[PDB]
Amino acid sequence: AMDIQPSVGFASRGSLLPGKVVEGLPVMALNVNNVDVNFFRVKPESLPAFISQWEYRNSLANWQSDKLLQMADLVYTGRFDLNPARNTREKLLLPLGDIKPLQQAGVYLAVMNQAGRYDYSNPATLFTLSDIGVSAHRYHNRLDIFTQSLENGAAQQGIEVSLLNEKGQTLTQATSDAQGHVQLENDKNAALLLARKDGQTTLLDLKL
Repeated sequence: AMDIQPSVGFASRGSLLPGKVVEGLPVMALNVNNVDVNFFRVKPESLPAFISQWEYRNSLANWQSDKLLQMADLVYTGRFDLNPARNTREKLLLPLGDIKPLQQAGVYLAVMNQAGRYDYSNPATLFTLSDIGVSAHRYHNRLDIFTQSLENGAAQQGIEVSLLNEKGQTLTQATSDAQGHVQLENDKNAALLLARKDGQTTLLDLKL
């Protein structure tokens, strides 16, 4: 790979940890002056099936498919001007603050339209907009979970935490208490947590 090939892609293929619109969406650009991107919101009712499928398909760059996309709704399409320095790879942030649908909580997919002679490294990425922070650790025969507000870090009560296997099947569920705690059994097939409250949703990969 000694040739200077024009290339563009998301800096990463996706992360379940919530972020904010103000953070932007990072792209790696080398001698590319634009990126055409479709944004989708994953349908809440299909989220366990989507995230389960995103987990065993994210092994490669082009993890998007028509079957995966039917579990989401297109919310915005736009062309973003990029001006990286000649022959220098740059990390550029796509601004998200003026895309009205991203004012809403959700699990979003961003997919680049791969038209032209450009090389596409990571054409799809996943990002979550949510105020729910979920963290967990095994402790003997239990899985100890903490649910909080990401704005101020405070423990939050009443957050429904569902334990999912790698297939997206719900193994069990419980709601956080006054101290932001959920204690579940340690299941052989525990793979994901899905935490929900008042339209906010955050997932956690227990295998990471």
